[PDB]
Amino acid sequence: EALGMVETKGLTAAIEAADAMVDSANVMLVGYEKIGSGLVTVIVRGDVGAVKAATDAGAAAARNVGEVKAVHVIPRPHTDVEKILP
Amino acid sequence: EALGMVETKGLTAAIEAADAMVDSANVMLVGYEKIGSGLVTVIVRGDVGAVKAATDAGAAAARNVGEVKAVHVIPRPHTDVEKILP
Amino acid sequence: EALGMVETKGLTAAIEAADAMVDSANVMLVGYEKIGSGLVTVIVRGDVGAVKAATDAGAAAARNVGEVKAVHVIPRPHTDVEKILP
Amino acid sequence: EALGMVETKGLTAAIEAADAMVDSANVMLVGYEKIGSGLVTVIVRGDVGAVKAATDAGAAAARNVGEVKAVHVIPRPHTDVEKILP
Amino acid sequence: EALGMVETKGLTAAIEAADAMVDSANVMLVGYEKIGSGLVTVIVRGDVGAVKAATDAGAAAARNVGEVKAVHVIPRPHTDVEKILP
Amino acid sequence: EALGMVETKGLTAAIEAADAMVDSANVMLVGYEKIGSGLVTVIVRGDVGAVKAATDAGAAAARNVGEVKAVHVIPRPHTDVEKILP
Repeated sequence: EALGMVETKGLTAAIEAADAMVDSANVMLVGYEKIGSGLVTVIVRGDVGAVKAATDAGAAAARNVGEVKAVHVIPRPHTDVEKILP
Repeated sequence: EALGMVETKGLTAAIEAADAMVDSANVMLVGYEKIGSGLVTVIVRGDVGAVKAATDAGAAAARNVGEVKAVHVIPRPHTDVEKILP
Repeated sequence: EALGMVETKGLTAAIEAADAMVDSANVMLVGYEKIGSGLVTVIVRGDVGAVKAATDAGAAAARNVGEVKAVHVIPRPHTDVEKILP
Repeated sequence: EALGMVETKGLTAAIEAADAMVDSANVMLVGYEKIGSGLVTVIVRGDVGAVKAATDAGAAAARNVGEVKAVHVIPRPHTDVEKILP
Repeated sequence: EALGMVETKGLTAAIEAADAMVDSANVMLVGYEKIGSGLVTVIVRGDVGAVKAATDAGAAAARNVGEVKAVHVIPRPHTDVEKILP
Repeated sequence: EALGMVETKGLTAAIEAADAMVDSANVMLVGYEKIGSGLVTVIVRGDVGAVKAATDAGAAAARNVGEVKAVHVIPRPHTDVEKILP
């Protein structure tokens, strides 16, 4: 099941993008990851359609609050990637 | 209950925002987070009114001391958001 | 009791603040906190008069060494803020 | 065996690179390394042909998400270097 | 018990400063501290005259190799400052 | 014995420096250090000639992959300096 990622500079922008991503026809919040330098990545999992819609809504929400750095969907992620997710 | 956040660049400004918010209204200080690049977010919970007054006061007190980067209120935060809060 | 904070760019200016502050007066050096972007916050506790004199003395001294980003005293922080302080 | 590294600005680009790499060939995902200013290095091991396939796949995928900082393959790292690798 | 500090951006410049300061009557190398962001402070202890000379020589040598951010001596450090040294 | 360091901005350029260094001369790779802001130091030990050959070769290989921030040799490091090396 697909993975939506929204990365911001700023935690308030990340919390808002998360809030905005989980209403959703089945996407749950996995968590966020800090890599230092003010950069926060929020990660959701769900079916590709709601995930695509959810990550778009996250980026638009976060953009109101802060700086959005990356927006991305991985529709069919490999098993091995799991081991690098929060 | 509602969620409030004030994100500052600087820890001194954040501690002032925190102290100003809890004296301004019936909110509870949930905690603060650091994400690097000098970014510190303080987070409060309470009803939507008290969180709105608390953030405005916390922003205003922080601005007297340091840089405020974001002020935001989530009036009805989704259950999944509990996951990623201090 | 009272809270004093001198925030500097770089560790050398923070060591200088700390030394000036604990020399100053009857106050306890708690330590310092890193928040990224080279910022270091020095934290002391003591009676309000000493913490006032000490943060004055710390800021003055740090300024001779490098950049002082913030200086603040909170005479009587709220109990919930105490929970989040270093 | 060979060593493959793709280095990106940000975690969202690094996760894309990582997914693309393990998906594209018979390589083992080691993990990733944070080094500050937002830079993340993804590291993979496998035979030289697959590592060349995977680092190519990884870097082209990541360019669509964010900035790629380095792309490199070491067919046969020295023993002393094996010692210091993730 | 005087304290010499040289703060560099970059570890090579710091190692070079350390090696140039200790060649010196009695000044001993205390250690170095990283605060993130590329910033390293080298700290020496010894008598005031030899520490002033050591830190001037260390800053000169470090500037040959990298960027020097602060240079400072505290002639008579308070005993509580030891708490925040590496 | 002599001391060689190459400091890169980027982990990928540092691994390349380390590999090129030990394939260049009779050096031991002591290890690498991270200090934030993308800066990685690779350190080698050996007689002065080899350490000079190695750092030149490590620098030259890293530059084909990323930025080199510093290249330095200490031919006769003070014994005090061994305490701060990895």
